[PDB]
Amino acid sequence: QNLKSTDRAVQQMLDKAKREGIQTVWDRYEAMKPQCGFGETGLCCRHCLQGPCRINPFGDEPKVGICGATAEVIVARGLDRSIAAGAAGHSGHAKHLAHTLKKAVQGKAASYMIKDRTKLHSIAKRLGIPTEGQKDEDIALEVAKAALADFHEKDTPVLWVTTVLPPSRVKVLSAHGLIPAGIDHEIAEIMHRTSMGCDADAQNLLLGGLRCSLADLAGCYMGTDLADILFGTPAPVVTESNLGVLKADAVNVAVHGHNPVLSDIIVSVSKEMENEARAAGATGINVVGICCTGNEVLMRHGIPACTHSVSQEMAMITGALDAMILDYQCIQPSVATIAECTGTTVITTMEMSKITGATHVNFAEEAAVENAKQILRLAIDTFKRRKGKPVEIPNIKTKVVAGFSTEAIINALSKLNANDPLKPLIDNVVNGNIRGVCLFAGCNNVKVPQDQNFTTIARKLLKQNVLVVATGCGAGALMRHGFMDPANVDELCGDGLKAVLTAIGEANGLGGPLPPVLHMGSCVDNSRAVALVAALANRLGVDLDRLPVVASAAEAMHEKAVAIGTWAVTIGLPTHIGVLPPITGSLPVTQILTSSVKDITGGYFIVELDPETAADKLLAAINERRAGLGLPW
Amino acid sequence: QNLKSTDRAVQQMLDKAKREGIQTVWDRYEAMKPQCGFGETGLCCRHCLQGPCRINPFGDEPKVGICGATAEVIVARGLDRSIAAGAAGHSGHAKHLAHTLKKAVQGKAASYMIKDRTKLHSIAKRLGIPTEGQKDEDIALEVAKAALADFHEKDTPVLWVTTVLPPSRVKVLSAHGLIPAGIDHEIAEIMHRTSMGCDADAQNLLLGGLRCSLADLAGCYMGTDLADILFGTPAPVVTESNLGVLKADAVNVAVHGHNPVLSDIIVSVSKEMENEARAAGATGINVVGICCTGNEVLMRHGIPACTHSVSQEMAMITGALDAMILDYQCIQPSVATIAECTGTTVITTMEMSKITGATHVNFAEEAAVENAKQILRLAIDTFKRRKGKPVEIPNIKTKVVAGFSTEAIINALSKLNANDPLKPLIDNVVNGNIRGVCLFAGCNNVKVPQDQNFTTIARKLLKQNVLVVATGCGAGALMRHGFMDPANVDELCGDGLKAVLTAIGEANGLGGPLPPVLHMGSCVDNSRAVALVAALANRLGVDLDRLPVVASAAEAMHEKAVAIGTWAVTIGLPTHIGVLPPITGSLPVTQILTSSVKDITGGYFIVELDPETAADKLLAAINERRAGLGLPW
Ligand code: SF4
Ligand code: SF4
Ligand code: FES
Ligand code: FES
Ligand SMILES: [Fe+3]
Ligand SMILES: [Fe+3]
Ligand SMILES: [Fe+3]
Ligand SMILES: [Fe+3]
Ligand SMILES: [Fe+3]
Ligand SMILES: [Fe+3]
Ligand SMILES: [Fe+3]
Ligand SMILES: [Fe+3]
Ligand SMILES: [Fe+3]
Ligand SMILES: [Fe+3]
Ligand SMILES: [Fe+3]
Ligand SMILES: [Fe+3]
Repeated sequence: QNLKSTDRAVQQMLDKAKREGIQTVWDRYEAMKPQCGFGETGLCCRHCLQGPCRINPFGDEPKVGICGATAEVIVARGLDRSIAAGAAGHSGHAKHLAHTLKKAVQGKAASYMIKDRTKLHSIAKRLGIPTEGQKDEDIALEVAKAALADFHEKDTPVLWVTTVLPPSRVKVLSAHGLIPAGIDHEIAEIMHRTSMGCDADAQNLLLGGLRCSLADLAGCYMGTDLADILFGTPAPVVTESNLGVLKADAVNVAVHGHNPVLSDIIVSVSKEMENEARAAGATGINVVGICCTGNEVLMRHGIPACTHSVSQEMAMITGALDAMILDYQCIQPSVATIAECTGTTVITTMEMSKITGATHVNFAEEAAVENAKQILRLAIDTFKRRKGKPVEIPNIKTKVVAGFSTEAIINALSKLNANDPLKPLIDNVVNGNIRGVCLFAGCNNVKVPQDQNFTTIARKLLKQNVLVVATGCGAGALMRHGFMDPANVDELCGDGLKAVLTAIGEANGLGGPLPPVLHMGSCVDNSRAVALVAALANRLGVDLDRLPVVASAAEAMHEKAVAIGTWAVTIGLPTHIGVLPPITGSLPVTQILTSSVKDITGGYFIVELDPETAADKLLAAINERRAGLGLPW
Repeated sequence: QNLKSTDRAVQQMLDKAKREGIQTVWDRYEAMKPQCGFGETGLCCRHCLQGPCRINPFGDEPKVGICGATAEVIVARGLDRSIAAGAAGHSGHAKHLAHTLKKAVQGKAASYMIKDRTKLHSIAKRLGIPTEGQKDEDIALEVAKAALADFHEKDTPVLWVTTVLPPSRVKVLSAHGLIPAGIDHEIAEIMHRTSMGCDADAQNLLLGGLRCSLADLAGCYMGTDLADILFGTPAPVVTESNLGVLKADAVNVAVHGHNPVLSDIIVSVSKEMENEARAAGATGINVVGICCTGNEVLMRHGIPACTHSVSQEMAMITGALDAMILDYQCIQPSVATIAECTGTTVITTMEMSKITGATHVNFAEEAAVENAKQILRLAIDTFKRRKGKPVEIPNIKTKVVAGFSTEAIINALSKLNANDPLKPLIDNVVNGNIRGVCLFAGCNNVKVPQDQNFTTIARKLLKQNVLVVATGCGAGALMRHGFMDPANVDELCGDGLKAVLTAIGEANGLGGPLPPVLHMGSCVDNSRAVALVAALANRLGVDLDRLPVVASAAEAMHEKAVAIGTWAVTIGLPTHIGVLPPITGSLPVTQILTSSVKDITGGYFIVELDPETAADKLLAAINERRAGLGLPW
């Protein structure tokens, strides 16, 4: 089972699923092998009904699609569509929050409000929205309107790109025509240009993809901005992670998906129904997190994270998961069938994301509190049904310090230098105590033993004094293996990094250091890392492609991860991906994405499936940036 | 070669390509066989990097995608993405025209203007835009603004849906949640909901697809509206079609693609450079059409159609095609490589549609006349280079009467009844002289001998007194086989249909009848057939799903055709498709699309690859509608 997951709780539940005959994601993967080599390399096209077309990676015919589409075109078109689909997910999440904020301040949804007035005003300032002499509800209405306007063409480009990157970066991107005109506009243009008989030049196609990836970044940054206004900007918080945060004697309710518009309300409402649960025989309602919706409520409320990504079914296998509350994205639809065997009540809540066999609750912000109590009652009902059943909850959990929004990191740093808070970080980059910064992002992937790349790479970078930040299921992997527990700093961190985390932790009234890895939040909160890096760039007066900052989508899976990886490259970062994206069937495309793009944006992909090699390549990229700045390394 | 194309000109050029060693679309098809059965049935998914996932149509594992996605989900998700891609193409075309109109009336592009003032005012009226006391430029500015606003969410739904269908149809669609909120909004929502771990209920997915197909219809109808304002509403015109419209002693220039924003200007400008060509040794500039951009200038200017769809490469094989001027959609990228062997200058003009090896001219409406003269000079240059080369132009062409916009059909009918022009048509439906109406739409497809389904089906329907209208490459097929020549009415048409076409033709000062098939224009001009059918519905006081009207995408290929077929079903029509869409891998999805959808929209797909059987099924559908109206049949 350690070939399937490096997480010991997951291994224990894999043994249980096996003896109970419950099929898992790993079983369905084994049943899918050998996978199709045309698809894996990108050399398959189904964009018209003359297809499917395939191209032999090597050998004889077929060498070209039926319409004349070359390997280069087919691979670039497929990649572009994955970027657009990712942009559609992150920006659909952000669009939903924009409508939620508008509803809140127009009086149409009392469960929602402006919780972070400071963030609201700073966003308005960044966008050029006048605040002086405005009431907060009118400022927020203007902010929501601007958010919705970035989805279509207008007299300005997408402001959630142009106002969040350094002007010098915006200038480089505009010179290449890469600034998106509108988020949904770019998504539609990708779908058009990649349809049959349209764009058929790999470089032209890929430039479109980079522009669409910046539409994805805009949606991520919008999502983070709006969720912080509505639900509060995260600050440092202490909690726990892994299956051992389930409790047999409580009603265990997982919030799973990406958009916390409802799961933030579920958190609040569950706290008040602690007595309706006590009357059903439970100690209380135990809300736990899965995937990014879990990250959102972990970052803001300290809700413990139960599990992530590829292992999400295992939470159910314990027998203790009374309800799983779903919004959208990264939910294995197998959960609706596994629930028949584990007793979990699986509940969908979003109109465009239903699963056959799952109960559906038509959530509306106008009715959020009522929907939440309806769902929590089903959970309580489900707890009642398992009175006297034995559960197998692995008694395995880690301590997690998290909540490191960019505002929180700057505040923590300000305790070492109140009026120039980035300077202590830059000072230690310069003197070598911090070699560089690496962002771990993305998903787990059944092809990679769960968490093996994240932890292998993180370990090598940390010993080399790299400051590691993480989001999404990269943060989930690292938290479940103890990388967010400050007690592990001595074991994990080089002496220079230890000294810096210790200095900052002690200065913030903490028993000791910051944790080994800084959890910056959900997948849309990759935007927070952009905020941090853009702020460092502006403090140093250089562009992002001169900073010793890298990114690693160490076990990527979702179209969203392809979009993120692509905008990481577009804003100027060396960007590792530890699973094969479907590009190797075209050497020209691969050479653009791993080399020539350097000359356009300064970033570039590092495709490397061996995690020790990937760490060495990420270190070399960091050290090359250091040398470009004239710094020792 | 008759196994490849039923067009004798195409056969002759296929012989030439063979002896010259030029690879064609049919050669690349033969090299692709046997095609992948997972893809053909829809049982393949590459929506995340755990894939590719396939599902065996029958047998043992794999039975389910790695994430748990069932055959039903995978097939519905793939279909939805094809609908969204089609919507992206038609609506990108319309969006471009909207920006063109706005530029024209804001003084920023003198080559463009309001040519059809009557159409402008009627559109404004339909949309609720006040005209009384407005100048035309301000009305048109408002119309263009409304067009652009339909691409995003706003306080109204998409008006180019809700103002173009009968209120009773709009009510049925709203009751099922099928009215699109915004064109690019729906495209993005499809891409989101079909991404990994989101929507996983076949019925929910397919309802999303029907809504997105109405976003496609809106883009088609917008495109037709705006092109008519800018370039004129078509009226009956006489011209010719097939390769014999090439002339060895002229500069032959093909306009190819879909959006005529530039090719309409090329038509005008070529007429004035007739003397610059004469000085290079040519008789003049001979502009000819390929595919839908060709249909646009055929409908408006009588430009002869050279060829269509699957056989587009054959125009080049003659050796006489000096230039091929490309915008986007349905262009085989092989043309850029075949040009090296035929001497044709292939020119791209749209920034998001380039082809490696083709010359690119950065067309801007602000510079249209200058771009056109630049391109026509390259063509003249190319004619000079083939002084004294022999060409092989098959001496094969047909006579084509076309230009049957809905306005033109109503006007033609008005000569039989001035104040109730639809009544003569309805009278003859009721008395059986017209059994029903069939719209032929869509592409050719290399899998089907070129034109065989269009002509086989058309022949049977016409002998049974069906009024046949056609668009796009369905119109192209029928024109090249003589179905738009009124001299063939006696051979092709039943006595009742003949009597009606004769009555109308004679009443419109014509030597004789209307042609056997009414050419209603390009692919976006499928919207014209909707206008006609909606007008008939409103005159009778019934909804479209009670009218004896059917549609046939007899040889479909492009994602656009899937979108059209789907909105034909959604607005209430029995809709034949003569190639297999990728749905047969899921019986539940197939049963929804061919049966249960009847109960939602009244329309339904008829999947039938044998054209004689398909004609029988279309006749049965027409006759069932007749019986529902209480009419003989
Ligand atoms: S778009 Fe071209 S390569 Fe793709 S399926 Fe169609 S014919 Fe094949
Ligand atoms: S979305 Fe599901 S079915 Fe599709 S490739 Fe990924 S794991 Fe396979
Ligand atoms: S041939 Fe397998 S992915 Fe298409
Ligand atoms: S397995 Fe062939 S289309 Fe994917
Ligand atoms: Fe995740
Ligand atoms: Fe996530
Ligand atoms: Fe993620
Ligand atoms: Fe992910
Ligand atoms: Fe994910
Ligand atoms: Fe993610
Ligand atoms: Fe066509
Ligand atoms: Fe067409
Ligand atoms: Fe067509
Ligand atoms: Fe077509
Ligand atoms: Fe076409
Ligand atoms: Fe078409």
